[PDB]
Amino acid sequence: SMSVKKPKRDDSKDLALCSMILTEMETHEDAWPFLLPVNLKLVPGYKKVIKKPMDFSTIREKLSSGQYPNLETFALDVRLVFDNCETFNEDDSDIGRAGHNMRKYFEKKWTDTFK
Ligand SMILES: CC(=O)Nc1ccc(C(=O)O)cc1
Repeated sequence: SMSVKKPKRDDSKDLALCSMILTEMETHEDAWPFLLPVNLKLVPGYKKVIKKPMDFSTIREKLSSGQYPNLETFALDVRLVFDNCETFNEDDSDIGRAGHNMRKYFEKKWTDTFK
């Protein structure tokens, strides 16, 4: 409260660390469904069903241009990618499997880097 501060995280390295994590996701061999935005013109149903599309290149642009206020808003966008993937794809599809794999991969990096 007013004039009563908790000790808080050293967050000075967060930008560099999120960038490193994003690089590792960009270079994962199962990253191919998530590298670019889904083509809303050519993929039936996607525009109407998926209210907030998100992909790695869009996250990269936002990270490079100061559009994440903190590391949690960054993690929300990464999770959005995989949440969207689960909404639109069968768990047994290649893309569905890719999504589950990448989520697991991300969350371990996240825990190991910040928790
Ligand atoms: C990220 C993502 O789900 N993208 C896509 C793209 C295209 C298809 C399809 O054509 O079936 C399915 C899923």
